[PDB]
Amino acid sequence: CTADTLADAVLITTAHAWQHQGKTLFISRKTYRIDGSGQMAITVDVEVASDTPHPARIGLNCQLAQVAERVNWLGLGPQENYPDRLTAACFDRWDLPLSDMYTPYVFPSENGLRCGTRELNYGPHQWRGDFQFNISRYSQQQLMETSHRHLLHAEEGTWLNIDGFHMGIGGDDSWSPSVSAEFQLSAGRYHYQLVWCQKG
Amino acid sequence: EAKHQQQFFQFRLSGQTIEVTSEYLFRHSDNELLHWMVALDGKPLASGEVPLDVAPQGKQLIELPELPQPESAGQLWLTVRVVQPNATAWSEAGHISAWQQWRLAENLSVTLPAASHAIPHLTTSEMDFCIELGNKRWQFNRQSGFLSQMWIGDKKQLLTPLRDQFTRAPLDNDIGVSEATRIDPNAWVERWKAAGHYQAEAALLQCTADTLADAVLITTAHAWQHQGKTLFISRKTYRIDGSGQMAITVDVEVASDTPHPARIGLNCQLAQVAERVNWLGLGPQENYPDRLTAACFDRWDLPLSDMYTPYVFPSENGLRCGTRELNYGPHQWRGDFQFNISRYSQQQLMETSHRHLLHAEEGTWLNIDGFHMGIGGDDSWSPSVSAEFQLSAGRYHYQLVWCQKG
Repeated sequence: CTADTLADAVLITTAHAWQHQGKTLFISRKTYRIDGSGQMAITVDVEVASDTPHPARIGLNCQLAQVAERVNWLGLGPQENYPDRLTAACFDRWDLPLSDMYTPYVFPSENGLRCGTRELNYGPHQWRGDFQFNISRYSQQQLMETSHRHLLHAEEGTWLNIDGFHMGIGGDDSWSPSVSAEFQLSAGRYHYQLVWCQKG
Repeated sequence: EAKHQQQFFQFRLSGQTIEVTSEYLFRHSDNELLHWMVALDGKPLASGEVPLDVAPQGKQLIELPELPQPESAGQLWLTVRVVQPNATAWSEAGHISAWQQWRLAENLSVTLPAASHAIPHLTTSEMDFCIELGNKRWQFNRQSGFLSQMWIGDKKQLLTPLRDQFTRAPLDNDIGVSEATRIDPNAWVERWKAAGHYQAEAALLQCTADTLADAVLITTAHAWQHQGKTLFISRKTYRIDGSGQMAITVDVEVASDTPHPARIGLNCQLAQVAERVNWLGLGPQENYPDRLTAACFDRWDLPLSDMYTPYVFPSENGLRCGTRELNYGPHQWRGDFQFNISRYSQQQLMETSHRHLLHAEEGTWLNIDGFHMGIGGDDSWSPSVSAEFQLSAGRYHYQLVWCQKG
């Protein structure tokens, strides 16, 4: 963890390792550049061990404190779309209510992702780059541990998942793996960038 | 490549078991021996040899001995090969007929570089940025934004500045049947020439130089423009720390409407000529993204002349993909890149009609590409590079660490 002051910015650099039973599965190296306009650029470089199963996603996750009525984004489609199911989505500026960003599947799971997204506006926050995202009132943990969708309860704020990379969902059948190799996250190393700014 | 693709033994890996399927229709494998080897970053750890007894179109299971599990960082590779111990009417004893390689297990390096006591010193004139660390010096041209010179002691290491490269000397598949008198505009070289890739000019946009707690950071931004259109933007960071290492991060955006570039990499002319090229990477022979299945990952040491392929009509040649480490003279480059190294520049290869007219230049031309286009080969009169081997992503990132003996 390093913190430096440049000519016109502040640079934070961090390195993280994810370990399980002595094995390092992921390494994440991140830089944070905050300049004089208030923008915070985040560069993320992730290495994935070749022998671990390919991760479902590589992204960032946070719980925003404020709840907003609308989600605006320059990106793909009005409807939920995924890397292997996105041909029907169109690139445009979409403005939806927050409830429209959650898909009420009977058995809760990962849902509401929008791919090919260049800009995301929620409340006073703007994220720019080239990313996928989902935004909701339910965390991935709650979706995992809830058997039926009527048992879900909204949490205090907004959970935002901004992924640089996301796995395909499959669909050829539901009793064997069906995500094609071109939609698995097998590259071993991954890079993305996202700029976070506020109203100003 | 053909020899590997037409081999008569197919191999499957499952845990510690190798399934060997014979593609022979009539003969038993009576002159066949399976050698295997496990290596960590090119360092062998375990090997063995198993006789093959496979019926025509049959299968043989080979259970491997308990394979080594190192704690040291690196990636484990298992290589198997089929050797003919006895000579035949057409082959000598020891002939290798089939082979296959698998990635076994990788250990990610989580050990940190020990903090250094020295700090590189930065000096700023209007003409250049100079960084000094012991006997080593790096000089960046402020007018152009590129790393212009490197010094070890008092010896200059570069003859041409390290600059971005997006083009290659066109191949026979790039040219197609396009002729000077009869131009075929669907050919790749014609599309690159019409888009101005070969004539695009780099223009510096931003250049910053800062001193951190334990390093010096150089950041530059370049735009390549042709007839008013920006084709490529390259943003680069240079981090020189107290150990003498120079990490270079490159981020490139490519306009979606320009034809996909032949490569995204760096290019420089090294001042010194060395006898040997050493590299931890794919294959001893020249290999490309769409022709690399026959290359194996290992530590390879070749003479420099072995890194150039004498094609009759000169073109881009000698590329080695999947390369983690490259050593040439006192220089080491680490990362995940492709490279070619020779005494001929891409410009000379483009402008020379026959290979006997080529002349060696003063130093060594090194092309380190983060990304490289496929070469095609289905035919030579129409584009044949598949879409998965074109550089169409629009944005590209790579990193390379350049260090010297120390």
